[PDB]
Amino acid sequence: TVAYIAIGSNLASPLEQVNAALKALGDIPESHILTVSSFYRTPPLGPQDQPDYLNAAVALETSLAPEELLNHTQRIELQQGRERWGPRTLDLDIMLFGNEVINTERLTVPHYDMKNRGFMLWPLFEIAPELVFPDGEMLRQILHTRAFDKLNKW
Ligand SMILES: CC1(C)Nc2nc(N)[nH]c(=O)c2N=C1CNCCN1CCC(SC[C@H]2O[C@@H](n3cnc4c(N)ncnc43)[C@H](O)[C@@H]2O)CC1
Repeated sequence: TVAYIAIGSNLASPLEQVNAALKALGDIPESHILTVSSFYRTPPLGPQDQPDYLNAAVALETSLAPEELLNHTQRIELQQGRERWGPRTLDLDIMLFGNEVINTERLTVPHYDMKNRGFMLWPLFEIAPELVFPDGEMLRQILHTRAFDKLNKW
């Protein structure tokens, strides 16, 4: 299954944190990285007085169950992390899990607010411009409907 994962961090200098998170993702059992987007520098969604965020997206091929992947992404956040409107040491958000639809206590997939976040959508569109959501919406169509500002690269 191909899972799309959003990565964010606004440690003053988040490159090393993001690279470490990516290595950890690639080390998850029964999983490997297919593609990584460019690194993007985005203004805080929240109080404008914290550092800019580094946002990216990753396509991860995996045989894990969705909640098993979430267990690994949560583990990685704890191991490299340390709030509400930021700053954020490391966030890993499951955007899509193949074509699955999940609405549990622990997991909402597709991700419950990605439709409203250009810093999630634009990096995904880079690595998966043809993506269709489980409900038949097209990523390209969402960006075209909303006209979110394009992102600057890190
Ligand atoms: C401060 C803010 C709004 N401003 C930002 N400004 C820019 N520019 N860039 C950013 O990047 C950016 N980020 C954020 C904060 N994003 C945290 C998103 N995230 C919340 C959900 C979970 S943290 C709470 C809970 O969400 C549950 N969850 C439900 N669905 C999912 C799912 N699909 N993926 C993961 N967790 C799931 C999970 O059980 C967890 O306990 C992990 C992290």
